Amino acid sequence: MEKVFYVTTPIYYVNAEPHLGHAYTTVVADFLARWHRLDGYRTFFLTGTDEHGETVYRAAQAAGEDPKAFVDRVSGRFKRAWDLLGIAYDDFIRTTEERHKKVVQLVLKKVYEAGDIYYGEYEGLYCVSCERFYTEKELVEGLCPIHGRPVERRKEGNYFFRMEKYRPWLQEYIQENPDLIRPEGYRNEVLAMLAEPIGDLSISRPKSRVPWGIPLPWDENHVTYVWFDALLNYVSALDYPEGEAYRTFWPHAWHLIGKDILKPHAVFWPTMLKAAGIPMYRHLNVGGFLLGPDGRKMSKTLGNVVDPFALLEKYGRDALRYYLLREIPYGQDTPVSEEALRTRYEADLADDLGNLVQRTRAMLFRFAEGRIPEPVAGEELAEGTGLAGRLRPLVRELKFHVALEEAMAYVKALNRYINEKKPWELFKKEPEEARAVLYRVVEGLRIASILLTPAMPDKMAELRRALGLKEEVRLEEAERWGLAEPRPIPEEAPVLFPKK
Ligand SMILES: [Zn+2]
Repeated sequence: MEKVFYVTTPIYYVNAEPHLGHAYTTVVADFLARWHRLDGYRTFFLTGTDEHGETVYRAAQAAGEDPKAFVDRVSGRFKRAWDLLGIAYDDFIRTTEERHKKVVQLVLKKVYEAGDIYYGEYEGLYCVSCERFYTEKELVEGLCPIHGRPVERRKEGNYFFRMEKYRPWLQEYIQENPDLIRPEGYRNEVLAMLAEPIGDLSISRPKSRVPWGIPLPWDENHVTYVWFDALLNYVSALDYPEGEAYRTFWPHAWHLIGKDILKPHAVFWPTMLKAAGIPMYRHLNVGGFLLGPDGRKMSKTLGNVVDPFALLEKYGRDALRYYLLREIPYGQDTPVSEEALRTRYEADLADDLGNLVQRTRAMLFRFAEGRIPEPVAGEELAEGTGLAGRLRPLVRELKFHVALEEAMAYVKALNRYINEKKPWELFKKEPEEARAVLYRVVEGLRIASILLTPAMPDKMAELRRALGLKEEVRLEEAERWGLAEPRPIPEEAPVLFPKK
């Protein structure tokens, strides 16, 4: 009905080792879900894993394992990583789930009965040890990328989807809906792909070739290959046809992806929705690469690999999240490093927030008898209550670094304030104007803490604790001045961001 928010992350290849890229996307998606939930939105945040295929199939066989047991296991790697990263999703869809198979075959049967699926031949370079086709680029020019041996021209029997049939509609749709593909740069990219034929989409492979996957409803000897399987997780987790979740959130779909999978989401996916009679999504929000310190693509060979779990282990979940959301402008290729995380940590977190909280707590005991002073007026500091209104569009328009930059500037402004008023210098003259200054610092800290909660849930809740404030919050509470209550602060509180 009213305010509704829905965000998804791609579903990751189940046998892929969770990395910085996976981590980044899921962290951003989570900031968005957390932000809107705080803003009174009915929210649905979905993530998951891509569990089918033959390469995954072979991997399970090597260890003498049943494919289903092997995926129940290696899919836990992403689940553990999201726990570690403090990701609060609403659902984790796995492509082996029955509710997923039912939607896949349901939509395939729809498109099939409409006449958009036909049987033909797929010829081309092929590897018999891989049992998979490749292109000039794919095969390491001259041989197989995985087996390192010459490829062989071959034809295979497959079922196709009349994708080219929907290009003119897609093209005009994106032209008419300029904000569909978010960072503009990627919109033009896509619009260029649509200027030229996109061809038809091969959607299956013989089960004798790929036994692991969802079978075609009209031909059980054929398995759904990639596209109509993984792509349908966005509607399948919502129980697509009759589920109320579908009626509720789909109209607001926000897909978060890396540019690496831009064609499947910006070209394939949309034609599929059209053909299935399912509304289009609202926004495709495309992220760029997180380059190594050298500013070059992260590659082991290159030696510029930044592990998010080592950084996480060393500086905490909240610190890694803030840096990621603060250091990178979504959509832009940006180099990451531990030293950059470190300096942001010591400065933004350890110094700007942690220290002011501890020195303000110390000054409370000394000059206000260890309790929040009676509420006063914010004066110069009152403008912080209009930040929630400034950050909303920034956030919704994918400007997380700028949003965090403005909230943290208010915090810098808070330090500036106390250091400028000098509450210790004020106690001698007027201890009232000494307490008023301190109350303005507390209230301002309360407000800023709410703003930073979606990026650092636990620590901001803890900060609230260290000052004796209401722990659980809402964004609206940050729009009114004077809500910090003059009660006693805890006699003891650890250091928010400990020295690393
Ligand atoms: Zn091969």
